[PDB]
Amino acid sequence: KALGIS
Amino acid sequence: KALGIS
Amino acid sequence: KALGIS
Amino acid sequence: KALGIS
Amino acid sequence: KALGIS
Amino acid sequence: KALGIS
Amino acid sequence: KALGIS
Amino acid sequence: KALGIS
Amino acid sequence: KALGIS
Amino acid sequence: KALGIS
Amino acid sequence: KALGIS
Amino acid sequence: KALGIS
Amino acid sequence: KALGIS
Amino acid sequence: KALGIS
Amino acid sequence: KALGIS
Amino acid sequence: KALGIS
Amino acid sequence: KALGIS
Amino acid sequence: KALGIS
Amino acid sequence: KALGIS
Amino acid sequence: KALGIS
Repeated sequence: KALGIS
Repeated sequence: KALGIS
Repeated sequence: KALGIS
Repeated sequence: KALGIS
Repeated sequence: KALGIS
Repeated sequence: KALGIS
Repeated sequence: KALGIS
Repeated sequence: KALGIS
Repeated sequence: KALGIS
Repeated sequence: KALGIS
Repeated sequence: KALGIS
Repeated sequence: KALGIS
Repeated sequence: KALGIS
Repeated sequence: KALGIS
Repeated sequence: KALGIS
Repeated sequence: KALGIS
Repeated sequence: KALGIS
Repeated sequence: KALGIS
Repeated sequence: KALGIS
Repeated sequence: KALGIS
């Protein structure tokens, strides 16, 4: 799974 | 912040 | 399952 | 915040 | 089951 | 908030 | 089942 | 908000 | 926010 | 399932 | 922010 | 799955 | 910032 | 800062 | 997976 | 997995 | 700064 | 500073 | 994987 | 893995 935070 | 986990 | 938070 | 889990 | 909160 | 669970 | 919230 | 689940 | 889960 | 939040 | 997970 | 945040 | 993960 | 992990 | 941050 | 921080 | 990882 | 690890 | 930072 | 810091 990938993770992104603005 | 926005946050997403695929 | 994927997770999103605005 | 809005939140979704698929 | 999926979950959504506005 | 509105909330739904499929 | 799909879920939508305006 | 309006809400629908198919 | 609007939210959809397919 | 896909997830979208405006 | 808008957020999508395919 | 792909992830996008505006 | 915008963020994407393919 | 924005942060992503693929 | 590829990662991009504006 | 790759890591990026703006 | 913008950042990309292929 | 921005930081990336491939 | 390649890395670029503006 | 490669490392870059602006």
